[PDB]
Amino acid sequence: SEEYVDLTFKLRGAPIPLDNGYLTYAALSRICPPLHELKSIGIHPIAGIPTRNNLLELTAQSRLKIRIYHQQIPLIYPYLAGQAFHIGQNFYQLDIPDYKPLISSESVYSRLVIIKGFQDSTNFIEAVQRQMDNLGIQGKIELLTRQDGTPQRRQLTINKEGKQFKVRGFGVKISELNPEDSLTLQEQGIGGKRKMMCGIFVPATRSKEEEET
RNA sequence: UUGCUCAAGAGAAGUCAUUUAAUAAGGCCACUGUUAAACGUAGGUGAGUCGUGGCUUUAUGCC
Repeated sequence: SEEYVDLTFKLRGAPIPLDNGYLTYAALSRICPPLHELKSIGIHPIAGIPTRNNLLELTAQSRLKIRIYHQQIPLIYPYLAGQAFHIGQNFYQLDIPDYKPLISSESVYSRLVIIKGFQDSTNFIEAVQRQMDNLGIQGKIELLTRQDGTPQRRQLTINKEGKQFKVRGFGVKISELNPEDSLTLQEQGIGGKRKMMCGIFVPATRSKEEEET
């Protein structure tokens, strides 16, 4: 539980696209070299009130949250404490960070998970189950659905070099974990693209938040 | 030159021989340094798009 920490920063600035994974990751790596080589690090989605043009308006509860092992914080704290970064032509500022624990919950949820070479929902469930066994985890797999009930896919736009690649993923909800296995899931996660702002798992209330709108 | 003129109280000697201020005594018997306290201000919850390329052994990860 407390053996892993979620670094939270009060984030303020211009409104941000809702598929801003690579943008914020690249900006952070620009203002933090060691972030580009760490392994067990991941970033929580940035909350807020969205807009009509697929952009998110940052609010008071909007904050940049980073999942990290407690034995690697001193490699990231110098480059982010009070620091500011630019996403394109927009200015973003981070305050003094605060530490939040990894709490267990009965059910978990992930906004976007991607595993290479899996586009259909059924094989995605099978692959998430395979990674699920690889971690010694027990639970049941469900996919978050749209208003239509269709499983909801989310897309990440990595704008590497001149080109840009498309990676599509699903929202995965897993329940009945038992708190120890729940903590293992939130800390490991599924998908691997945790630096890419996808694989972090969260308690199940945010799943309802995303399913309402 | 003065009721004066001159004028030694002088020579010599143990204050000595001997003695316990001693014999006996509790400064004792009873006591909580106790009952209470953050190294600590604190500023809170909201999200949508469709089908994959450069590295890596399929898988799976990095961009």
